[PDB]
Amino acid sequence: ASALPQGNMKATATSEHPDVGNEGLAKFAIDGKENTIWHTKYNPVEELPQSITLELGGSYEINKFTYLPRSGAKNGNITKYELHVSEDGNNFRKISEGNWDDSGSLKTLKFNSTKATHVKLVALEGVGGFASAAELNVFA
Ligand SMILES: [Ca+2]
Ligand code: NA
Repeated sequence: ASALPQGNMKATATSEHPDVGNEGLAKFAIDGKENTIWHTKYNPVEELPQSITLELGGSYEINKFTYLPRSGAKNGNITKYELHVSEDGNNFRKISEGNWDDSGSLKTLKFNSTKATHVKLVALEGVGGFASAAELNVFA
């Protein structure tokens, strides 16, 4: 499986902090820059759950998803998640769920090959009551 080029993707989120330098637009989750993050809105706080959706630029049989947390600081490190896919951009189905430790470690989801044009990462819980992501990648 190979990471799909992020430049063919479009990221949208249910909440994003505006650009205050290196956070927190959704698009910052797929820019190839480890120092830039998506972060949920927090002037003032928009409470979880919140999600980020990646439009993949095509139809792919995907089988792996990686979540790279922000480096150093911990706010928004996602600790309870669901991963959903859509073949159409409209209807989403849950394909993975669980808990993640709050470290900055890469979190990797491996699942049975599934057709998707979109992937959605739902943050149910995250450090500080926020969600953030330095880099999201999707593999086919
Ligand atoms: Ca980034
Ligand atoms: Na779409």
